[PDB]
Amino acid sequence: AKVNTLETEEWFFKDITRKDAERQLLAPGNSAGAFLIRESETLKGSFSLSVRDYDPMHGDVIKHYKIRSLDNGGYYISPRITFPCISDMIKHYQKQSDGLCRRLEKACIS
Repeated sequence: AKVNTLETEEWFFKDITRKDAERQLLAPGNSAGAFLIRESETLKGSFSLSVRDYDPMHGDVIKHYKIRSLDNGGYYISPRITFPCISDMIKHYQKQSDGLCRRLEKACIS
C-alpha cells in the first residue's frame, strides 16, 4: 500500500514535476550532490531520483534516474541491488555512488 507515503523525509518532493525539480535543485542554496525523490506526474507509486551534478563541460547539470518498483514490494535503480524502501535506497547511495553520477549528499532545500 502507500502508506509508503513517508513525506516525513526531507528529500521527498511528492507532486513536483521534472522541470520544477530541475529548477529547485539548480537554486543557489543547493550544491552539487543535492537530490530529491519525486513521484511520477501520472503514475502513483512510480518514482524518480533527481540529482544535481557538475560537469567540466556544462555547468551545474541535473540528472534523473527512474526508480522501479517490483510487484512483491521493494525498489531499485539498478537491478544489481534492490531495497525494501526508498529511504534505505537513499542511505545506500549517500554511502557510495554505485553507478550514479556521484554520491548523494544533501536533500534539496524546500
